[PDB]
Amino acid sequence: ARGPAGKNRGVSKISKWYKADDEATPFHRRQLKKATATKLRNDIAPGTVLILLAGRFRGKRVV
RNA sequence: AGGUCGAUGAGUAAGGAAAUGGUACAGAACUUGCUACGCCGGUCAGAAGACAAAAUGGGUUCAGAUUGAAGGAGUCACCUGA
Ligand SMILES: [Mg+2]
Repeated sequence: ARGPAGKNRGVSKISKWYKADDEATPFHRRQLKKATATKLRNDIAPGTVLILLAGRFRGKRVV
């Protein structure tokens, strides 16, 4: 191995001067990915009893 | 016999530019250069098979709930009632 990092290092790699473009690249859209949030239904209250439906624990009333 | 056009091609230099020369580019062989290659490895980033769950939003549509305004023989009427 060599340890010198010269400004001569890294610019001549295949990676800069060649791009393989032939694949389809899905474009970015500002108007889709913009919105996110959380809500809780009005019946959810801190410390309510919830009914576990699908859980390995389902059928159980929980806090 | 004569005259004329044509074909071959010395020349000539008008047009043009294939051959030669010159100039400019610059892609090569060369020379300087602590690098470019690939294989494997892990991380960062991009992308991500099949069946799915949740969330958000759009086109098409379905359902359940509300509110306001105008108009009515300025609807009709009702109450109090000689
Ligand atoms: Mg790798």
